[PDB]
Amino acid sequence: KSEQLLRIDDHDFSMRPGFGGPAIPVGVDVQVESLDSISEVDMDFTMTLYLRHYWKDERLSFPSTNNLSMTFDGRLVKKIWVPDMFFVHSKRSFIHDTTTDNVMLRVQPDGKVLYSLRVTVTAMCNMDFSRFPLDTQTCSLEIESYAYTEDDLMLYWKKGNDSLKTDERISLSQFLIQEFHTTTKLAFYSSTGWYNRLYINFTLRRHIFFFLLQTYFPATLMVMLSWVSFWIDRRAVPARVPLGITTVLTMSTIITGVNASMPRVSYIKAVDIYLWVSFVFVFLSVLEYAAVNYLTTVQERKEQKDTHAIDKYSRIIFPAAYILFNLIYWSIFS
Amino acid sequence: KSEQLLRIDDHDFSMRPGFGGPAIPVGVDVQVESLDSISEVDMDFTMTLYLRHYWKDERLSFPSTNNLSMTFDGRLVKKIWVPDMFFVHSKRSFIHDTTTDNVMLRVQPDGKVLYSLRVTVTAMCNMDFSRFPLDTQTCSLEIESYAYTEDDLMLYWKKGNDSLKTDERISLSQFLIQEFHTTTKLAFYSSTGWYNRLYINFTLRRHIFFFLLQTYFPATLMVMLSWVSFWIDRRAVPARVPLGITTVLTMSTIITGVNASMPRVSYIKAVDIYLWVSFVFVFLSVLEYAAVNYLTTVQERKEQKDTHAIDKYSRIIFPAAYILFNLIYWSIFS
Amino acid sequence: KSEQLLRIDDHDFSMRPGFGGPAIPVGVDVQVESLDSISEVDMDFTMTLYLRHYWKDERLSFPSTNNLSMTFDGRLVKKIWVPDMFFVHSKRSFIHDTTTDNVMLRVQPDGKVLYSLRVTVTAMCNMDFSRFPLDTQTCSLEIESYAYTEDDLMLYWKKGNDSLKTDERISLSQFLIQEFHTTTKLAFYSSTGWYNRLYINFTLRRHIFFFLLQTYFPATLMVMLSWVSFWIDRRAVPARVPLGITTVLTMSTIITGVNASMPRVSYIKAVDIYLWVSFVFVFLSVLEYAAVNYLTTVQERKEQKDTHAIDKYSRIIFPAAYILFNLIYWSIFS
Amino acid sequence: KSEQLLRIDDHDFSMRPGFGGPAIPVGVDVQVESLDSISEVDMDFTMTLYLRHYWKDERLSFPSTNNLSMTFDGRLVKKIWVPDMFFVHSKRSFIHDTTTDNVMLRVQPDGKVLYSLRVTVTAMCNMDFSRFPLDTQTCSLEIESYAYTEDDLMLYWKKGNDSLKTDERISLSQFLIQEFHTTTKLAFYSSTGWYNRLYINFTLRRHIFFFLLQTYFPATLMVMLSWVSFWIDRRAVPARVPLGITTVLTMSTIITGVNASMPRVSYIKAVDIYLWVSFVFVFLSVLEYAAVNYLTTVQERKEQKDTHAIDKYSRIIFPAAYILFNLIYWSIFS
Amino acid sequence: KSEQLLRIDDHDFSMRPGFGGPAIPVGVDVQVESLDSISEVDMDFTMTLYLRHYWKDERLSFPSTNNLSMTFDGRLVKKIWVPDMFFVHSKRSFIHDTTTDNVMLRVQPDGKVLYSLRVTVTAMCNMDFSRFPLDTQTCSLEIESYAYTEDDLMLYWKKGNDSLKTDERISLSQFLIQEFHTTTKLAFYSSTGWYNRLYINFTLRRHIFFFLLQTYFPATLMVMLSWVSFWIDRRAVPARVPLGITTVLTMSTIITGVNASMPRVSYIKAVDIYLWVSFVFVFLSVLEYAAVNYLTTVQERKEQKDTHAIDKYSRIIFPAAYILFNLIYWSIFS
Ligand SMILES: *[C@@H]1O[C@H](CO)[C@@H](O)[C@H](O)[C@H]1NC(C)=O
Ligand SMILES: *[C@@H]1O[C@H](CO)[C@@H](O)[C@H](O)[C@H]1NC(C)=O
Ligand SMILES: *[C@@H]1O[C@H](CO)[C@@H](O)[C@H](O)[C@H]1NC(C)=O
Ligand SMILES: *[C@@H]1O[C@H](CO)[C@@H](O)[C@H](O)[C@H]1NC(C)=O
Ligand SMILES: *[C@@H]1O[C@H](CO)[C@@H](O)[C@H](O)[C@H]1NC(C)=O
Ligand SMILES: CCCCCCCC
Ligand SMILES: CCCCCCCC
Ligand SMILES: CCCCCCCC
Ligand SMILES: CCCCCCCC
Ligand SMILES: CCCCCCCC
Ligand SMILES: CCCCCCCC
Ligand SMILES: CCCCCCCC
Ligand SMILES: CCCCCCCC
Ligand SMILES: CCCCCCCC
Ligand SMILES: CCCCCCCC
Ligand SMILES: CCCCCCCC
Ligand SMILES: CCCCCCCC
Ligand SMILES: CCCCCCCC
Ligand SMILES: CCCCCCCC
Ligand SMILES: CCCCCCCC
Ligand SMILES: CCCCCCCC
Ligand SMILES: CCCCCCCC
Ligand SMILES: CCCCCCCC
Ligand SMILES: CCCCCCCC
Ligand SMILES: CCCCCCCC
Ligand SMILES: NCc1cc(=O)[nH]o1
Ligand SMILES: NCc1cc(=O)[nH]o1
Ligand SMILES: NCc1cc(=O)[nH]o1
Ligand SMILES: NCc1cc(=O)[nH]o1
Ligand SMILES: NCc1cc(=O)[nH]o1
Ligand SMILES: CCCCCC
Ligand SMILES: CCCCCC
Ligand SMILES: CCCCCC
Ligand SMILES: CCCCCC
Ligand SMILES: CCCCCC
Repeated sequence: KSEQLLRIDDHDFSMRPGFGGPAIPVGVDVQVESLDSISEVDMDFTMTLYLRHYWKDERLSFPSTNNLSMTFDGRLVKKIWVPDMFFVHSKRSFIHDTTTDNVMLRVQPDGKVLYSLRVTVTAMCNMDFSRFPLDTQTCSLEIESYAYTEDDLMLYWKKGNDSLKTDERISLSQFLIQEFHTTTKLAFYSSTGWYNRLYINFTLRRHIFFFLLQTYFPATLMVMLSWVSFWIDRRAVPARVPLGITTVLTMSTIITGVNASMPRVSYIKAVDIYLWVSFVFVFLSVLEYAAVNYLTTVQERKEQKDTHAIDKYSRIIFPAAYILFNLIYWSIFS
Repeated sequence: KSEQLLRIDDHDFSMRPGFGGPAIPVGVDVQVESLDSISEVDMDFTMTLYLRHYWKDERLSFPSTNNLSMTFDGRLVKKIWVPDMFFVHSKRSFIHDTTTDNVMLRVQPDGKVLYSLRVTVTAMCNMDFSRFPLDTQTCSLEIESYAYTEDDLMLYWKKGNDSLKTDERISLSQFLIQEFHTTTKLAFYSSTGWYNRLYINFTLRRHIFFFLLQTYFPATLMVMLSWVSFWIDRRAVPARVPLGITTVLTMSTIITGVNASMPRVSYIKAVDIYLWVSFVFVFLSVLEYAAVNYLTTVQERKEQKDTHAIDKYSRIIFPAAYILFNLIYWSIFS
Repeated sequence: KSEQLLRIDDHDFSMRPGFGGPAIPVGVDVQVESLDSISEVDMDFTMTLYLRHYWKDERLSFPSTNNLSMTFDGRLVKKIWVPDMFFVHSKRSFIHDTTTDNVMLRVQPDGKVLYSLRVTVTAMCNMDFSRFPLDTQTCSLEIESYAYTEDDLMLYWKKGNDSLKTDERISLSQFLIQEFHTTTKLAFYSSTGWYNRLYINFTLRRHIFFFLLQTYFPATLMVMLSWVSFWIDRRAVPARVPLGITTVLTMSTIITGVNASMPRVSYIKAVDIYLWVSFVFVFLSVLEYAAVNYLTTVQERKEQKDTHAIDKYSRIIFPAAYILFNLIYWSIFS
Repeated sequence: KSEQLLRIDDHDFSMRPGFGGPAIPVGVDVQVESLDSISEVDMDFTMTLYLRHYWKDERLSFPSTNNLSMTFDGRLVKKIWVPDMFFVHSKRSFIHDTTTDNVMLRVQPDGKVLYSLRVTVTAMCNMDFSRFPLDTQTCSLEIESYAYTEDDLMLYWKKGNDSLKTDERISLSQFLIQEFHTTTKLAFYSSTGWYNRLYINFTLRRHIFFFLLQTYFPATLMVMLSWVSFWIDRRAVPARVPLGITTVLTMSTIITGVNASMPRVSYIKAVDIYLWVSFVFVFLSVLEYAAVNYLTTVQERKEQKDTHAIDKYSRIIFPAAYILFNLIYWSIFS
Repeated sequence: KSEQLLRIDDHDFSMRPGFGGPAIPVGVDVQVESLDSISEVDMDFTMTLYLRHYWKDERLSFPSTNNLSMTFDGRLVKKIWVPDMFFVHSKRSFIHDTTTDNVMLRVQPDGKVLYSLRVTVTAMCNMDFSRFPLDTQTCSLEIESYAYTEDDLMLYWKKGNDSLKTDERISLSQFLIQEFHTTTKLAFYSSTGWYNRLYINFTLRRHIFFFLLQTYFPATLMVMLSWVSFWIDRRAVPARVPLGITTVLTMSTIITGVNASMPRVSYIKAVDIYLWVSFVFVFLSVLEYAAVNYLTTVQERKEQKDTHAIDKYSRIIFPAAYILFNLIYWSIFS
């Protein structure tokens, strides 16, 4: 019997190998299969990957005439001792079990053990949307032992930076993924001790042109369209008056639609400043003609008892101010 | 064997230590890892944390030549006696189990036991939105024993206020978190007895300027824009008439969008009063010109058979009334 | 050992106490902790509560020198016999298990047993929205034994109406809860027999003023605003014409927003009648001026080859009809 | 002991009764408790019901002096042999387990067995929305044995059509349920053999008047309102021009709202044809006046160098065409 | 006993048949039952199917006088050795278990075994929406062994292309399914070795006419309606001015509604180009009349101190440019 060549009943597998002595080293390899989703409101991402472990245990040695290793499944895991890695700062995770548990075990004749499993994990990631939609985000995934400190278990990447592999077809619907690399660091708990921690890092970016076309183009078009009133005859009140209020209504509807399209992040972003500055420009364009009309009526009544200079100066002042605002805005936000 | 140094089979672990005598004291430490989400419609929040227990049991003592403690996992938990803390007023909760159960056990040679586990819990919190968006909310998390009254188990914070730790990077997308502290209180059940309860408290706040810019600015702009009609010549009926109805339409669309953006809380809030008062002002601005036009037509027909005084008085009355309303409103709602 | 004082191995716990004889009485107490949510589309509600059982079993008696009772947990439940209550007309439910099963057992020396557990349940409730938003709903929760008929198990409230307790801070975001009381009734199954059933009843109400302000106010304002056209000079066609169509557009947008705000209940409610009657009034106000203008043009052309009487009669007829409709509507719907 | 009167250890319950001989007949009864929900996008429905089984097994006979039957629970199910019915074409299902498994067993002294359980199941149903909202749907639920063909197990309704019962208060929020009946049929699998299958059928209908009032009324009102322009003086260009474009805008907003209100079924339905035909009529009403105005201007310029006939003919042609379209449409779609 | 004819206790079922020798061949058959849903944001699909396995094991042979095979359930699976197939690139999956596990076993007297189970699986699929709504997508489902390489287990389709069957009533609400076929390929893992993989492929298509009618028709209608202004008298400023701004508002609302209706794919698609080109045309139509009016006013003022040529040329230039754009667009996008 396979479980009789291995002396399962003769050893206490509730304790780590080398109990009471130096720490046992464990090597780790990771292969990333896919990135499933990302949430901007809850600030988390989902990943599916393969996790592998490497260690040696003399209690699992068996006599053999050659180097043929045996293979087992998740049923033997509950009997032998195995590491207890967990994902730090994770929200939820599970191990796939169809059509059975995705667990394998390979034992060398001298006692070397390979332990692999397939897992999906959701982890948190703090994001800053102040520079939206020109922002860039960085995320990380962390692995650590739960029960054993550095004095009992030593955790490291088995092959350095070569221990990380990624699928050729990994992609996201609305982000660009790049710059995968791994690092290590020591963690401290005030009541427990010191622990080793591993990291996997990557970066995300957006598509700029889509957001530009969807947001900045209509606002600029409406602002430029509001300047048309400066060239219409001032005597045509029933034509000059409705144009401004209709432009205001159009801008308000555009802003409402843009707000409805974006995720519910409740603080000021870069796009809001541009939109509301455009709204203020459209607002001032309406008061200009009211002032002009009042002055014309007062002059006519006084006379009773040619282009106005305000239009002539507005035709020059408004585009220059808009260009200056655009220059400052695009110099600040790169 | 580790489970033979501990006399597992020689003791009845179905009863608490010191059964039939004084209550056994248990100490508790908590470390908060993250706040996951918050719901304003269901009135609850989600938290992930570490929970630790401290107690002594002579039945778990083992002989040793030094102070080296043993370490175990969740498999030994089902055999020995452990406390039964639960979260009061919680909706749902679970213990993480990837890649295995996040449970540890450390036993001192003299019988002192440390028991720790990692858990995510969702708890209810009553909220009042009468002062939205200038409201402030307070939340609490409660811990209590389920089966043992104060005559059998005594629960306390092990190190007073030093028993609570929070992560350095805890944050929320739309709230500001502050003022973490712990308290204690006694609870009474009419059919069961008295129990000790522990509390963890914190406060939440919003970003005022975002809501101000998104809501109060356009309404004030539209109200000020409606006053322009008071300065246009009364003889230009086809210019005076459409302006009011278009302003009414714009205000209605703005109110509809604002209502669609907010969560579905079905009672009156502070913002609604401001919005509907602005709507009423815009409404009255339309009836003013109708009265003026009717009076002018009646006068002209009588004569057949200069600014009107109503406009002159409106130009002064409307802004003063709006300023008085703003002063009263901002004095009441701080 | 505790499980040896109780003769667990000497008795067949697969059969109820007093098997083959009279029915065994069981008492029930309930404490309501919170109401979690309510769905108007799926017609269900969620509740969390404590459930307690009382019965006597001589097979669990143990010798003792005093009245000290023993305490156990969910592990002993799988060995002894326990009642099998279930929730009738429920959709889903579960028992909390963090950090362990929320189950307790207390056994008196003479054999009296107390059995308590904590559970969350979702139950259906038929609702009628014909009188929305002035409707009132009544809901109930039902408890019954699954396997044992009244000839084998007798179920009753232990202390009558005093067996129901409710939390002091139970509340809902959009409803008012009142009138908790309990009743009993007998149930019949054609293929199984008769069963006892228990009931918990309560009532729900809404906030009227919020819905009034959000719906009835703008429609009335628009209807009153449409009457302004009756006082404008009939010769100002470019002013009379756009007002009606703009009012129609505003009313249509308001109705669309109100429909989008309400839940998807696909049959006629009270508010829809009011909204569409207002729409019909606004519609007729437009045809009135078309008739007036056609008559004026015909008269002028005939003459070629002062207020119109229609306006004079409309100024009186329209408000009277609207007031009559309001009186009838508010007399029918209380 | 109850489990010793039944010779559990003396029989191999891994094989069906009468193994190697004729098929064993099994009777089935069903009682429907409620219909929980229905999805028009995923095309499925949810149901909760009671399922009962009837068969005889001599291996479960016990000696008794009378006809008193014994009662058991789900614990005995794992030892004795039971049928293996499953729901064909189902997406997900589960058995209720609060406060324990909803399973009962009753065994007669001669070996007759009754087996009942409570289950919730979600099943698919193909739907056709071409005639929306005047469509009618039919759904079915299927029961079949998984492992045993007709040569080993014979499945039938125990009492014919009397085996189906429905709750008195079953209802849906947006559908009308009627015509419950049962049928039987034989199923064939190319690689396994023949199987018996049972069916439960019902029909669903909608509320016509709600959809009529919400959709067809405003479109007809707008189409009739667009005809007003035919009676206004052609010389009033600033009154004739805006009316058409404002009607077009109103119709577009109504269509957008109606599309937003309906579920996301991505193919043409009956309502879309009506809406777009109305839109085309409103579109043509605008080109009519443009042609009239161009002809009038050309005539005036020629003369420089009374109602137009087009209006006179349009006043007759447009309503007749609309009535003909309505007659054809309502004759085709019943 | 059935489990005593099979020598369960006499064999070590932790190792594959023929351990230490040549690979054991396993045959696979699949029957597709239904396609449940498809997500365009998460890029995945859900499928329900039957999975069957074929292999021979001499350790399960039993003596029999005829060719009668025995039948078992999921309880025997935990004792005998079974293959360990899993779904590659899957997100989540489960095995149905109502009213019991959907697992069957049939063993021939000579040791041939049939193993079948029912499973639902969700798998990822990369999609490209650049040609929306004229895009075409291809999807695949993959099956592979987890623990055994090609040197230990050989996987193949049992009957070639005849091993795949599909239900007669499989359909989707918004897609057309076609072209089911199977393929095979070898997979390599750098740290584990080589594996055999199986594929199931199919194609999806959309309904073109629905999207055409919903999107392209109103934009073309609005563009054609904007050309009407070229035929109105230039002296009617209060009629020429509002038409353009109202058309702009209508186009903006249509674009906002279309964007709200589509799924949140954040990059440029084919429809957006058409919509924004139409918007630009409508925008230029407004500047044309502003230029014409300014020139007319300048000429009149100069004279103080007939159709304009711009209109005559625009009437020809605008439709020709629109037709050229349509030809190029529909030649590029087929
Ligand atoms: C791994 O490679 C990355 C590439 O950016 C580098 O930053 C990092 O320092 C490397 N780490 C090690 C341990 O070599
Ligand atoms: C803990 O500190 C908080 C800080 O606000 C204080 O309110 C509270 O009383 C302290 N509790 C104890 C037990 O010292
Ligand atoms: C309990 O009190 C309620 C209060 O409304 C009453 O209606 C009911 O009849 C009472 N029931 C009993 C059993 O006393
Ligand atoms: C059951 O009754 C229904 C009622 O419509 C009928 O159609 C059906 O044929 C009946 N079936 C049997 C088996 O009697
Ligand atoms: C199966 O049939 C498909 C039909 O398209 C074909 O492409 C494929 O090559 C065939 N495969 C085999 C193994 O015959
Ligand atoms: C791809 C379109 C880019 C448009 C940019 C507009 C910036 C104002
Ligand atoms: C944080 C600065 C915001 C400024 C917004 C100005 C809008 C007119
Ligand atoms: C609100 C517009 C008033 C314009 C007055 C201008 C006085 C110079
Ligand atoms: C913002 C333009 C102001 C122009 C003022 C001109 C005064 C003669
Ligand atoms: C950061 C913008 C604040 C705007 C406040 C407006 C109050 C009416
Ligand atoms: C609770 C007072 C609400 C007052 C609203 C007034 C709206 C005009
Ligand atoms: C509805 C407006 C009527 C105005 C009448 C004014 C009489 C002084
Ligand atoms: C609200 C302004 C009223 C002004 C009335 C003036 C009467 C001469
Ligand atoms: C609290 C505001 C009530 C408004 C009622 C309006 C009824 C037409
Ligand atoms: C059930 C009667 C509905 C009447 C609606 C009338 C809308 C004009
Ligand atoms: C559609 C309006 C027609 C008005 C005709 C009135 C004839 C008295
Ligand atoms: C609904 C008002 C009708 C008025 C008719 C007056 C006829 C002289
Ligand atoms: C209950 C209102 C029915 C309205 C039908 C309108 C059909 C055009
Ligand atoms: C399937 C025929 C659709 C016709 C739609 C016509 C819209 C003007
Ligand atoms: C686009 C409208 C043109 C009208 C021309 C009519 C020529 C008879
Ligand atoms: C659709 C109405 C056309 C009317 C044409 C009349 C030509 C004299
Ligand atoms: C079935 C209606 C097709 C409409 C196509 C319109 C293309 C501009
Ligand atoms: C990728 C080319 C997009 C061009 C869009 C032009 C919109 C006017
Ligand atoms: C913004 C429109 C200006 C038009 C000027 C035309 C000069 C030839
Ligand atoms: C896009 C049309 C331009 C027409 C220019 C005509 C100059 C005489
Ligand atoms: N390193 C994991 C861990 C367990 C614990 O109690 N504190 O940290
Ligand atoms: N203290 C927890 C608890 C259990 C119970 O039955 N009542 O309260
Ligand atoms: N009283 C519960 C029950 C079980 C059953 O089969 N019918 O009703
Ligand atoms: N009748 C159920 C079933 C099982 C199987 O493998 N094929 O169909
Ligand atoms: N072939 C499945 C698998 C397991 C593993 O560790 N790598 O790939
Ligand atoms: C906003 C422009 C006002 C001009 C006053 C001279
Ligand atoms: C609402 C203003 C009315 C003025 C009447 C004199
Ligand atoms: C709807 C009012 C019409 C009046 C006809 C005299
Ligand atoms: C659409 C109506 C056009 C009329 C041309 C004579
Ligand atoms: C956009 C058209 C402008 C014409 C200038 C001559």
